[PDB]
Amino acid sequence: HMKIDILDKGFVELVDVMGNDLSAVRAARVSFDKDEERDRHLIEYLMKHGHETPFEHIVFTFHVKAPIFVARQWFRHRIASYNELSGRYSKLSYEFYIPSPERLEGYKTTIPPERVTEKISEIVDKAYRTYLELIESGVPREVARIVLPLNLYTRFFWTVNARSLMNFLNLRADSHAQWEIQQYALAIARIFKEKCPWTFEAFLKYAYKGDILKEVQV
Amino acid sequence: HMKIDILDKGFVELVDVMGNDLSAVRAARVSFDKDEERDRHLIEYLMKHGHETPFEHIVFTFHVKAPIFVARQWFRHRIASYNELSGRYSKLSYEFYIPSPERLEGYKTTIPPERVTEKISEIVDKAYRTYLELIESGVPREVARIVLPLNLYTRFFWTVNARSLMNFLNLRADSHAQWEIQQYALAIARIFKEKCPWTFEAFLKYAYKGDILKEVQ
Amino acid sequence: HMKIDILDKGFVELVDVMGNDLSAVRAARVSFDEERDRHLIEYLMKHGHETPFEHIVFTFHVKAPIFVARQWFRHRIASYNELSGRYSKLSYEFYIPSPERLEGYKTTIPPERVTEKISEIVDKAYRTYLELIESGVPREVARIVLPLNLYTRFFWTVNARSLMNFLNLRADSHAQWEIQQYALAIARIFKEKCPWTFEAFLKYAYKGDILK
Ligand SMILES: Cc1cc2c(cc1C)N(C[C@H](O)[C@H](O)[C@H](O)COP(=O)(O)OP(=O)(O)OC[C@H]1O[C@@H](n3cnc4c(N)ncnc43)[C@H](O)[C@@H]1O)c1[nH]c(=O)[nH]c(=O)c1N2
Ligand SMILES: Cc1cc2c(cc1C)N(C[C@H](O)[C@H](O)[C@H](O)COP(=O)(O)OP(=O)(O)OC[C@H]1O[C@@H](n3cnc4c(N)ncnc43)[C@H](O)[C@@H]1O)c1[nH]c(=O)[nH]c(=O)c1N2
Ligand SMILES: Cc1cc2c(cc1C)N(C[C@H](O)[C@H](O)[C@H](O)COP(=O)(O)OP(=O)(O)OC[C@H]1O[C@@H](n3cnc4c(N)ncnc43)[C@H](O)[C@@H]1O)c1[nH]c(=O)[nH]c(=O)c1N2
Ligand SMILES: Cc1cc2c(cc1C)N(C[C@H](O)[C@H](O)[C@H](O)COP(=O)(O)OP(=O)(O)OC[C@H]1O[C@@H](n3cnc4c(N)ncnc43)[C@H](O)[C@@H]1O)c1[nH]c(=O)[nH]c(=O)c1N2
Repeated sequence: HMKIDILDKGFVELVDVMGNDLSAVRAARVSFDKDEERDRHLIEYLMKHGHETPFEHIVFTFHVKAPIFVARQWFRHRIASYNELSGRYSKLSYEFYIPSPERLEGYKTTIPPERVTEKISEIVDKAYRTYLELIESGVPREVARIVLPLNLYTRFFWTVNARSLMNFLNLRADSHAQWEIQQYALAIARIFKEKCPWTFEAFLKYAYKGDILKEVQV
Repeated sequence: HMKIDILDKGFVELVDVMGNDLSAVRAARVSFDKDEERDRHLIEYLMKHGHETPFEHIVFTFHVKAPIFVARQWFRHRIASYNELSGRYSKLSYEFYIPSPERLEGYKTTIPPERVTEKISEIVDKAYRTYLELIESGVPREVARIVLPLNLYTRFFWTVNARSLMNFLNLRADSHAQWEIQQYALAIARIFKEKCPWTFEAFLKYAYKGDILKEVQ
Repeated sequence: HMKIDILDKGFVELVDVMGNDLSAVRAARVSFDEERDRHLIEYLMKHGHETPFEHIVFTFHVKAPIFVARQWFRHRIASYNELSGRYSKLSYEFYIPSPERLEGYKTTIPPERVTEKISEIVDKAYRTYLELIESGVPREVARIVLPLNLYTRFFWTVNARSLMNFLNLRADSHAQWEIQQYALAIARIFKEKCPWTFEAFLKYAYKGDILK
């Protein structure tokens, strides 16, 4: 069971996986039926020459809890399946991402980093209180929720294949992506490396365009 | 590793599956967490109201051997993964689909159905022999193969989710589709029913647009 | 309508196009807008921000043998509609390679004899098809004996990003020669309608060899 905590209340949990490195080998050769040195050489060959389609036969299902600003960027990856918690089939919860003062250390600010954390905490408390007041007064949830901030946490199931997951890592596991989604991508890369060590090693060696996966050990 | 033989030399083999009916239940509720009657009611609810996205979290991998005319129609389903045998990583084989005379029974023909079967075998034998002669003479395979007929068998891996598989069944498991692909679709439906009984039953009950799955068991 | 003849009887014809290089500029800025716009196209291409190129769409009418079409139809991020004979007239023509196609390979029989042997077997298969049709065998059954060089026609609606992926794979010497010819025609039409995008693609993103 793999569950990695992210940010202050998030997580990336592995729900299920179909296949391993050999699923890509089996799909490339088109045979059910092996040989570590030969099959690992095939994985590297496929990656080096751009034959990425065999990697689509390795599938993962994740359960991610993330703030709406992180989820909005994540959901931009169209070649995947998503099902977000809406409150139609299960209980809806209300938590927010408050950045720690360490997040701001590095930027020259006129007010202490701690004070920024305080100001953020304060406005989300006010918006949440306003939401509850509107709910208590009979305003439908769909209307009342529009005042809630972008740091509101949401939960979703993500079903994605290894090829689309590698595209996600190229873009999100990189210093140009927002720090919050970099953290989420590191957790995805960690679970991916655990289930597909050969594919992950070949990806870093031949196809990976980002920077943080070659520096940070997953 | 269920295998179903289709036609004279083809097959549909289940390579792998991720999840079951509960994977759609887990995705709809968004929880990795005991009432079969309540879970089956949710599957039926999702299917009646058109909330099909939870069914995308059930994935199948099939190994299919089919003639190129069947594969060309199959490969039109874009929301899926495919990897066909080309001869770059494994041995290439040469076999052909010869329809049995029973395939023609139902159509009033001027020549016996056995004569149609014979005419088809004759053509593949001559075309295949011509291919081998050109190969033996030093003509590259990519050129010599262009004379091979559409009934040449091919093999491929198909990775598809339950929602896209249900779209495939709506179109191919239907009397308006070619008989050959209907057989292949019946094998896919059989494997699907075995792994996802609740989803398959709900699909026939509310979402299935075809006709042969409601007649053939 | 641009039109390029490929092989003995095939073609690549431009049916329609939505947008130009500025459609990618407009989508990237989320605006309605010369040296700055071309610099943006090159920037987008060199940094991998490919999504603005999805807002340039093309529609092609392609006549190609089934062996070429089978590889083409593998590109899933596109729209296709092939002639089946349900709404319009079905035609039967075949790709016969010219002797020049075999020049370069040491063959035991002359290249003209290979061309002849190919015409012969496709004539026999086509005649067998017509005999089965005349005898009352449904087209869907009789056609299974037709060879892979039988020409088909289809409409292809694809955006510039997916078209660039197609060029990376098909406009390359490792692809079959017949496929290279069709990809050259697609690249030619693309260059004509999107000169800046095509030049930037060639400069930074293009992985193949024959377009350079
Ligand atoms: C430098 C830079 C700058 C920006 C941005 C990216 C980058 C790298 N983006 C983000 C961008 O628009 C997009 O959301 C992500 O790059 C999504 O990654 P994919 O397209 O790979 O994922 P996705 O899952 O959508 O696609 C995966 C792969 O499938 C293919 N694909 C899928 N759907 C396709 C389609 N419809 N047509 C063609 N190919 C398709 C492509 O090969 C693609 O890489 C952006 N966004 C934004 O809204 N505003 C902005 O200003 C920017 N800025
Ligand atoms: C009754 C009900 C209830 C809910 C919801 C829908 C409905 C009808 N939704 C919304 C739903 O999950 C979905 O995001 C949108 O309806 C988008 O619809 P498509 O996926 O059809 O469009 P999209 O544009 O993504 O795709 C168009 C079509 O392509 C196909 N398709 C695309 N990608 C596919 C893939 N990967 N596999 C298979 N087929 C694919 C399908 O045929 C689809 O209709 C939802 N959402 C949520 O997150 N939580 C919720 O609680 C609910 N609740
Ligand atoms: C009555 C009739 C007649 C014909 C045909 C079908 C039918 C029902 N066909 C076959 C048809 O064109 C098609 O190739 C297959 O039915 C594939 O169906 P999908 O596109 O639904 O599957 P696929 O698996 O590709 O897509 C699944 C779902 O995703 C969505 N989808 C995927 N890609 C999309 C995109 N780019 N834009 C929008 N939605 C997208 C759709 O919602 C679709 O149902 C045909 N074919 C042909 O070439 N010539 C013919 O003459 C005919 N004739
Ligand atoms: C060296 C080499 C060798 C081979 C092959 C290719 C190469 C480069 N192929 C061809 C290959 O399988 C494939 O059909 C083409 O490369 C099509 O490219 P795309 O998937 O990019 O196009 P497509 O148009 O399908 O998709 C465009 C882009 O969208 C994304 N994409 C689309 N659908 C996706 C999905 N479901 N999951 C993830 N990403 C998706 C990808 O980013 C992709 O580049 C092959 N073929 C074969 O059948 N057998 C073989 O042996 C070989 N051999």
